[PDB]
Amino acid sequence: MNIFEMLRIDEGLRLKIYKDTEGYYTIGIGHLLTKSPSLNAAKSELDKAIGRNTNGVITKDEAEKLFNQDVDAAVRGILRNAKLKPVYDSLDAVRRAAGINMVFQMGETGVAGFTNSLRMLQQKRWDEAAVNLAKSRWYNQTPNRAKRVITTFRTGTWDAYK
Ligand SMILES: [Cl-]
Ligand SMILES: [Cl-]
Repeated sequence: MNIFEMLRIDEGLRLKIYKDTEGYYTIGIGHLLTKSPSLNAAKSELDKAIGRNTNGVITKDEAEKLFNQDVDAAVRGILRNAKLKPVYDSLDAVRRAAGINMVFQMGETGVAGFTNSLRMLQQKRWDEAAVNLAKSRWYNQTPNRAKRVITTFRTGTWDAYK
């Protein structure tokens, strides 16, 4: 297990444009295209991302490519965030993955609502963190996924994903 497989599991793989749990146009391995309600807008963003006239459909390779880039950017976002980076550096490898997962899912944004959890994580108060993290819209909206991530942070193992 690693971040890529983990996320592949949590996000799935779809080769045609679809709506995510929030209703946003997405493709591939959770690659958000746009929050706009316009399918055309989405198609435009897709073509721009891929470099060709896709007509809303992509290949597996293409999907994987967006994915790699997306992971990369998430990490890079983390390393560039002053609130995040210190936490991340303090963690072990498994838990780092849990944290990348979350940013991939929701972005850097929202980091403020997660202040308390951060602090807990930085201190290595796993069970307390786990509880605090569950007090969130995130958990209430995507509970199964959130449980997996929270478990990961709590245990430092991949058991939730096995
Ligand atoms: Cl892109
Ligand atoms: Cl879920």
